[PDB]
Amino acid sequence: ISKLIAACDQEPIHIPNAIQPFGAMLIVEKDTQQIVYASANSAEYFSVADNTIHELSDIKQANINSLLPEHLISGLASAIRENEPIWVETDRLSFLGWRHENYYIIEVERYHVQTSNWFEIQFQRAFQKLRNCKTHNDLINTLTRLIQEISGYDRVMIYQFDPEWNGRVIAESVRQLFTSMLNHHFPASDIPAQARAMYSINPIRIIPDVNAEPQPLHMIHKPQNTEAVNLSSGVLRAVSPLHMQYLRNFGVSASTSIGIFNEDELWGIVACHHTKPRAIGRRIRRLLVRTVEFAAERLWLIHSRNVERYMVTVQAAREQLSTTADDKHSSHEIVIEHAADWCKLFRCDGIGYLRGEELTTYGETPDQTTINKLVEWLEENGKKSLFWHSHMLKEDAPGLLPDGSRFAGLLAIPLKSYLLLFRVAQNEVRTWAGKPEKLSVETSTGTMLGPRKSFEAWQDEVSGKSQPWRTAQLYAARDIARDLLIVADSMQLNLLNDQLADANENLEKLASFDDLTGIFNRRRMEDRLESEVKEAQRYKKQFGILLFDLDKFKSVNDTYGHNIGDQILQNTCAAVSETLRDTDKFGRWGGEEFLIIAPQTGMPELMQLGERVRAAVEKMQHKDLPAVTISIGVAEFQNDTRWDHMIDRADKAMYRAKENGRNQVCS
Amino acid sequence: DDISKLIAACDQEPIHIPNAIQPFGAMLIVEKDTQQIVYASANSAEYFSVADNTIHELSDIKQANINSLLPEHLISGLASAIRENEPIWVETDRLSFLGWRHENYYIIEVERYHVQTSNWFEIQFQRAFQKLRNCKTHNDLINTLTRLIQEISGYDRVMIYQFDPEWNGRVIAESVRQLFTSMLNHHFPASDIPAQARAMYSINPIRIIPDVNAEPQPLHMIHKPQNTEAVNLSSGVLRAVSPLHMQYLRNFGVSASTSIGIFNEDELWGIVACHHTKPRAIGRRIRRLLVRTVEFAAERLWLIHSRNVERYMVTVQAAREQLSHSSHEIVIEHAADWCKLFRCDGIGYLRGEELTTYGETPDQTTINKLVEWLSLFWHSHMLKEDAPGLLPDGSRFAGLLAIPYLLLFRVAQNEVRTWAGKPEKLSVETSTGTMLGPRKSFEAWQDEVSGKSQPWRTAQLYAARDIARDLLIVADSMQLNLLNDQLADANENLEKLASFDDLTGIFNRRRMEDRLESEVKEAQRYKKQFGILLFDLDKFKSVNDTYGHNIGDQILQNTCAAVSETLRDTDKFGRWGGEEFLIIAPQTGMPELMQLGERVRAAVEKMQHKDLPAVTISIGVAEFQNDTRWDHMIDRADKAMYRAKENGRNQVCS
Ligand SMILES: *C/C=C1/C(=C/c2[nH]c(/C=C3[NH+]=C(/C=C4\NC(=O)C(C=C)=C4C)C(C)=C\3CCC(=O)O)c(CCC(=O)O)c2C)NC(=O)[C@H]1C
Ligand SMILES: *C/C=C1/C(=C/c2[nH]c(/C=C3[NH+]=C(/C=C4\NC(=O)C(C=C)=C4C)C(C)=C\3CCC(=O)O)c(CCC(=O)O)c2C)NC(=O)[C@H]1C
Ligand SMILES: Nc1nc2c(ncn2[C@@H]2O[C@H](COP(=O)(O)OP(=O)(O)OP(=O)(O)O)[C@@H](O)[C@H]2O)c(=O)[nH]1
Ligand SMILES: Nc1nc2c(ncn2[C@@H]2O[C@H](COP(=O)(O)OP(=O)(O)OP(=O)(O)O)[C@@H](O)[C@H]2O)c(=O)[nH]1
Ligand SMILES: [Cl-]
Ligand SMILES: [Cl-]
Ligand SMILES: [Mg+2]
Ligand SMILES: [Mg+2]
Repeated sequence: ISKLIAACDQEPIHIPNAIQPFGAMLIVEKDTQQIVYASANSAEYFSVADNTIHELSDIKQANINSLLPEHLISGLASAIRENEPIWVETDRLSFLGWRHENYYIIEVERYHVQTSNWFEIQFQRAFQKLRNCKTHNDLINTLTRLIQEISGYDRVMIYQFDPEWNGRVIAESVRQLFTSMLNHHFPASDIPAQARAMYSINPIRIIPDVNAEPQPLHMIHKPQNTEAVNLSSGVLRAVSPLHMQYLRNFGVSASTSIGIFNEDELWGIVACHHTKPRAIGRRIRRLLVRTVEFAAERLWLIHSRNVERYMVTVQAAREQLSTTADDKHSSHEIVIEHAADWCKLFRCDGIGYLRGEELTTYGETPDQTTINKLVEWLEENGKKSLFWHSHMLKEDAPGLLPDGSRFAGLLAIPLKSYLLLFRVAQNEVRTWAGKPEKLSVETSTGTMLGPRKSFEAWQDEVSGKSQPWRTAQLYAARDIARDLLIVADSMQLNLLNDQLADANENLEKLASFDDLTGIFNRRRMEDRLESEVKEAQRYKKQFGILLFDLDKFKSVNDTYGHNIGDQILQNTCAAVSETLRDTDKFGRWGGEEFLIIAPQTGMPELMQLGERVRAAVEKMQHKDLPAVTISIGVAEFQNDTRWDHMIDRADKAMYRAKENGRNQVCS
Repeated sequence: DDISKLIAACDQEPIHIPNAIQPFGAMLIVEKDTQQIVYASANSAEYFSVADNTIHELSDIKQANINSLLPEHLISGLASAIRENEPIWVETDRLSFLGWRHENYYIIEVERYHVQTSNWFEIQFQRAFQKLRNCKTHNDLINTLTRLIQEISGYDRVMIYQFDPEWNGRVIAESVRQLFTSMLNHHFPASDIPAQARAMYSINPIRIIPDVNAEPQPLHMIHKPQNTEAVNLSSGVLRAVSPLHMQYLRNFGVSASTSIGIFNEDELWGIVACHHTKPRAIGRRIRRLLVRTVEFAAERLWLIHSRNVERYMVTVQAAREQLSHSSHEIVIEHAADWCKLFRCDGIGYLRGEELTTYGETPDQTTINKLVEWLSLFWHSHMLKEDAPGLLPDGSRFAGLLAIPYLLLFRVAQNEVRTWAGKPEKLSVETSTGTMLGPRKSFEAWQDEVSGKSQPWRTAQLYAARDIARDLLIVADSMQLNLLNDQLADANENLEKLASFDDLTGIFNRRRMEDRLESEVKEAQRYKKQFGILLFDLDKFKSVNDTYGHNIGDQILQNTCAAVSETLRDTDKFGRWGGEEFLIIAPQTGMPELMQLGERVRAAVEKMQHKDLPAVTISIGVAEFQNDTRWDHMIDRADKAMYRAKENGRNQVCS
């Protein structure tokens, strides 16, 4: 069927070599100055200008300077730019002429001087009423009422195009005979691209009678070129018979349409229908078009304002995000508090926020698993786009949602994880003015799609689509998302200061204490002993060291076990630690041997301390554990150079204790 | 003070009720319920004599009937109209009537008219709309508007006059045909158009003065009215002009003028002012042409402005995109673009104690006085007035935008304004009292404004907020990276401490115990083969006592480095206690285990002395023989090692 629809582009509507009979036309060669073509009814129009003209053939012996007003000839001689029509009227005739390539085209219509202030009053009323429209709907509806009152046509409709060139009636004024066509959808094939390009050449098209026989152009003088002359810039250009039969099927006897332009883009048309033939003069034409231009600018102003108003609204919501942010709320608390507002702001059914492994959801959302399938596919899709968005997910990302999913729209903002905005598919029921009909029709250009027969309402539905994401919403969603990224970063700065604090604290704990025992490791004993020697050498202080070791401990390991032995080491440190004085430092020196540094202690008290420790390890509680004894060497600071000599004395003393029976204390 | 009172007195004159009209028409005032004519302009008789033969003098209108003076269509229209101040236009062959309802009255203006037939107006409408539609920038629109208004109106001088927020004005466009002096970019004072005068444009968008020297015609009473309060004439075109404004135009060198209000919705944005050097009337149709043109051009200009905003937001989005290096690196890299984006001379970014500056800025200390002295943003275009004593005395800065810091600075622009005439304090006696008179000279006089900058457009505030928060994200990312680094090192050091001997660098005893237990479990599940090597340093105490602990520790480190080169990659090497070390050898039978023990024993033997004593180790060896606990293996290997030391040290034993 696609080939039939595409075939419409064969018919050359700019060169039909015929006109509608509500006027007449001449075609003049610029250099030759001769009339080379004239419409078949030229005689009944120019006989007003020249009495001699009775038949068409008389125009062959006629001169243009007898048929055209001096102002029109002067105007054509003067114009440099092409296709800029000149309007010159006389007492009984209204002339419209322009230059095109090597030809001058001149249309003539019957004209009656009508004097009134009607047009000016209507223009003032139209501008005042359009100026008072402040919303989209008001403008288009006021436009339809104004066009109906000005033109008198029984049905006026604003017909907006889709990006695919299909259309919808978005405003309508309908009287007693016509049926209402509001919100009905029409297919692209109704207006081929060639036909749409006409409005850019002449903004108004007029068909005063669908059944009026077209008047062909007859040759009069042999042109130099002979190729058909382009008639696009005028108003008399004959209508394709396909579109006439189209209008008949629509129940329309006469129509007029005006293109709606946004700069150079064709945004829609004002379509007017009547149940009987209906001519409109040049002044009512100019009124209609001037009105439509003003209304159009007004509508673009409303559109460009609602963009700025929406921006202000987004700024307001983002301002609300940071009123909660100072109160130290989490980002998940913020999403739950404001997500209902965002759904209105973004015209979406649901929101999901993912940061790390945690997920916050509001409204209609896929499951956490499906959300993660989405996120991962978003990463592996790898688009560098600041956001990713689709109103038909099943087509853009197949196999991604579950079987039967209702979601169609997704807007995803990547952060450093993701912000997701979900839109349920809206199952819009569309009412078309007639089914699409595969009807072939042969024409002088070839075979093409024929005009449909029925215009009665027919509904169809489109599934798997949502509303499209307007660009203003993409930027708002991204900015909201980044306002969340700022919240999370601060909370994580607090968390990371906490965790780094704990890490450094535990690191300090491990830098100074043996893991199994809990007392000071060997490096810390080495440090304390060296500084104790330095102090004792400067100020002649008195201190001693106790270097003890566990007796036959291998027998404990092999007879009992390593676990029992380790509890014995812990028991021995627990028993020794309560014995010690507050100034003394106690540490694990190597393996099973331990060190005690006793400052401010002379030799008798030092030996006594060794006795308290040795007796302390004996009495400590077994709790079903083997009996254990320690052997203590003892040394005192005797004007030593290095602490190594002191540990040497204590070590020799301790091994001397081992030989005299493993329980004694020796120095 | 003295002149402020004079200017304020201008608002005393009730210009809506002058009880007189300009003489380019005539006016009747009729009571609705009484149906009688109660007021008639003093020249009414030369107009209504067209309708009625009997009317020769003004006094005759008292015995006339309205239904003899007015067209039937105008009477029907007035009877039908409910809305007030909505004029009706009804014309005949010789007269053009404009009448409206106001409270209990009908007001009717009549002007001389003759039917002209042409397509000229329609062609002018088309050409004007096409030319305005082709304007895509602000300047193009206003200049095209000035050319169109001058060509349509024929006035010798046309100018677009834009108002300030304080009601002063400036000429922003001009088209001159004659020997007028140009008034482009000249400033005019508010008193030139009092508020009462500006409010007129909201009732009738066009004001017409066809002759500044035309004698005004007062209204004469005709039938005794019921109310007697002066009737409001604002909706029409015949309302007489204040003689102060007539004298103003004379001093301005203007014989006739026409002005059209320019409306942005309901706000008066400016006027189209037209002047002629000779008297000049314009018919109703040229009036309607001028006004429709001005409204169309106005809508077009508001659309151009709304698109520049939408476009500037696209620009801001582009710069923010380019933003997404340190945050200070980004500020230095991108601040030149931001100065264009924000129309500012300088930027300062403060983060903690560190300050990055670009362009014209105060010093760090003054910036700190600013921060300390300091809503989502705070902004002012007159710093000297809004925050005295804050800057140095001679400081050139006048504009400040502060985003919580991000600082945007605007140098004071010493804008020289050219005014049309010196200020002139002249008193003038008036029916309301004494008020300011129009100045006599309009010649150029200059003044200068210091201590002010451009005002901060709303779009720039929001842009500054968005840029600032995009920078905060950068700094947060950099500092999150730094803190993740510091936490990484802190946690990894914990591994090194919980797993390795500090002095040696190999595994501590806890990790060796764990590995031994898991190796035993593996061997018990899968019937694998592994063994342990437990060695000790010989006569090491002699090293400590003869040499030192520092030498002893370097010997332990040397010995671990020498042993570690011997081991295979699967083997684990750790410090068991003191000088006793352990090797875990998986996938190793007893002979290969003994061989490895020999390689280790020889490794410690030959290693480098470096002026240090020679060292030997004695190694015990054990093999996994279906043991229950690893203690049994360490026990066997320990006994073997003890057998090696007594039978002569530096040996391998199993
Ligand atoms: C294969 C060719 C096809 C075709 C040709 C065709 N159609 C036109 C002109 C028009 N069609 C219009 C369509 C509508 N009128 C409405 O009122 C609505 C909806 C409410 C629609 C969709 C309109 C508006 C025009 C312009 C003329 C007019 O004002 O009616 C042309 C151009 C004819 C001409 O004037 O040169 C052509 C060639 N139409 C098809 O359906 C197929 C068969
Ligand atoms: C104490 C009262 C004062 C006063 C009164 C006054 N002025 C007007 C009318 C107008 N003044 C206008 C000013 C300008 N015309 C220009 O062409 C320019 C420059 C581009 C300026 C500033 C305009 C435009 C009007 C409107 C009438 C007109 O178009 O000429 C009125 C109102 C008069 C009336 O409409 O009845 C009044 C009461 N002017 C002062 O200077 C002081 C003395
Ligand atoms: N369970 C356990 N055993 C350890 C620990 N540190 C060292 N050992 C054991 O200590 C033993 C070496 O201690 P030695 O002093 O040489 O031998 P001993 O049995 O105490 O003999 P004498 O001191 O001469 O009475 C080895 O078998 C090590 O396994 C430890 O933290 N836990
Ligand atoms: N410098 C230093 N010495 C240590 C360290 N750990 C243990 N020691 C020394 O180890 C020595 C005791 O080791 P032993 O095995 O009992 O004595 P030995 O001389 O090696 O005996 P044999 O092995 O039979 O030759 C003490 O002098 C401790 O100071 C350490 O980290 N650094
Ligand atoms: Cl036309
Ligand atoms: Cl008027
Ligand atoms: Mg021991
Ligand atoms: Mg040893």
